[PDB]
Amino acid sequence: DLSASVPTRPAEPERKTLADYGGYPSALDAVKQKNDAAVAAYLENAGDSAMAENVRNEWLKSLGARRQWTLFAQEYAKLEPAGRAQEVECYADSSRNDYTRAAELVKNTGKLPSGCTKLLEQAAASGLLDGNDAWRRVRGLLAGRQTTDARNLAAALGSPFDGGTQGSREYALLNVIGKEARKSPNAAALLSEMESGLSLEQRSFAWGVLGHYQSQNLNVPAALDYYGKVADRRQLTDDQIEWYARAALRARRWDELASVISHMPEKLQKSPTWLYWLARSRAATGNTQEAEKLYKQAAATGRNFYAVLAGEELGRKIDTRNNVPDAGKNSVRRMAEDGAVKRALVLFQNSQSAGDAKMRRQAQAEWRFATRGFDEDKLLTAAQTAFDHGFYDMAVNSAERTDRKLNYTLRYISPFKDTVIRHAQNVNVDPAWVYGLIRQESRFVIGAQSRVGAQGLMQVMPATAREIAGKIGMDAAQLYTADGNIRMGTWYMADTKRRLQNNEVLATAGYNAGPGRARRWQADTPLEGAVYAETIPFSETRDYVKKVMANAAYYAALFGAPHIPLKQRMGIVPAR
Ligand SMILES: CC(=O)N[C@@H]1[C@@H](O)[C@H](O[C@@H]2O[C@H](CO)[C@@H](O)[C@H](O)[C@H]2NC(C)=O)[C@@H](CO)O[C@H]1O
Repeated sequence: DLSASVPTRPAEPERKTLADYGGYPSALDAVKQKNDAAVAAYLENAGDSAMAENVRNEWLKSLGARRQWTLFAQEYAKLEPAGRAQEVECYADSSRNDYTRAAELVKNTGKLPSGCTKLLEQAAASGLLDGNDAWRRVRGLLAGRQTTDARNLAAALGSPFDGGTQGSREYALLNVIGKEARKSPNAAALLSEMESGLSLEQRSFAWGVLGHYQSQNLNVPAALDYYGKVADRRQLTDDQIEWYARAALRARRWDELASVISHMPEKLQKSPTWLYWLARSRAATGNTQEAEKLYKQAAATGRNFYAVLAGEELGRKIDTRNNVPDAGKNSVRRMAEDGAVKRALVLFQNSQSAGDAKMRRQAQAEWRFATRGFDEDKLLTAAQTAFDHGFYDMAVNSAERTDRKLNYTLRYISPFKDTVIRHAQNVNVDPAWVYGLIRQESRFVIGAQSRVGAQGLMQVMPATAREIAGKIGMDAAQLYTADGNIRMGTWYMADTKRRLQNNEVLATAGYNAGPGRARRWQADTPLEGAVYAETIPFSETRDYVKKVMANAAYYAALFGAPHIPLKQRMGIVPAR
């Protein structure tokens, strides 16, 4: 059974929730304006809410930047630890001269928030950083065009870019590893020329930069040539070493793939991606028992693309039967009386009645806040509460967070079947695939709006909507209605597929990145579908295709169509 236990945090009246929200954007503005008195006034009588936690975190980032440490410590003491932002924890630890977090943070080779960047610079200056990892970060920052941060870290390490020592040499290497320099037809030739005067670490990193650029440009032979010159693979950034694995994968070099994976950080080796591909490599080289152990490990990672593929190699088909009962209705009712859950529901229902999309986004924040500490039974109760109130994305948000207790009908909800199934049938596309795409694009939020203006359940861009409307006799603004949105998106799935050799994997990539890109990523030979997906150069699209296709496998199982293994759904991507 599922436990009937629900939280009973103090509830506030709707009026109070709405009054607090009325002041929430101004409180964030007051942080930006450094109006500390106004922020304090907003927080003074605030409920214990995500609104308060969000304002307090943003305030603390500003207080830490401005070195107002007494006010910082006072307010930091009011945040729950699971609620403290990364940059706020870094400012707090810096204020106590505590550099414990540095050992892990320095392994990041990309841009970090200012508080965390400064924590690492302070650790460096006190000799508290691993030298190998510190200089790897300096190199990473140079390659990612974060030159100021690179410069400041090198200085803190005691070897500044103008000091004639290590720092100056790493900076000079920009003639090879720069953003544009790495693309030069002469980059490899220039690196080969200056190589004798470079350290083992600088040479390894620099070939990794060149290999990465080729690999992401899908010049696999050149990528493997340059990556083959990396003598110390642990010097590579995470993105560089994954792109070495991707090149070996694309070339079907199973032994080289297995070798590269074994040099990855443990965190990357234990990812579903590299558990599964190492398993495939062991299988391809006749190591059946090692393959099986790895497939089991990948299948244990839950509800995702590579876990399903790994299960299939083990003879396990997807199974969407729930392994827990429905939550009891009294518990579903009483969950909505918890003060933090209620607050989220108040903001959600008022966002609907009032047509306030910003309010709806804060309602999502209240939901995540309210459910943050929940055990699996409370998550599944709360998922049904959210579904009943029409808060569909939060129903999925809570249901998908479990590990052991699995409710697939709440993980893979299918509202709007009286519209989506018909539109999908009308252009002859698989409705499980459409649902899989909607779940990834909008999580069934009908008015969803991306950072760049993609709109609605299927996240069609306005420029694309205008083009589609011109082809199928619609008006462009029907993009912003549910029924028009589903008609546009399903038609565009079918049209994009028609334009990409009728292949569903290519179509999924083309829907997100444009068909011209999807076609650019094909090879001159056929590719296994999962190999095309894993070697997509755009990180967002690569993630997107795997999620949409895993989603589609789960929906197909709930919908009861004849069984299609995910491996079969991925199939073979044709040669260009
Ligand atoms: C669903 C949606 O709107 N998707 C957008 C993409 O398909 C869009 O790609 C661009 O779309 C146009 C229509 O096919 C093309 O004229 C344009 O060439 C195409 N880009 C190509 C082909 O490379 C991408 C961004 O380009 O964003 C999606 O959200």
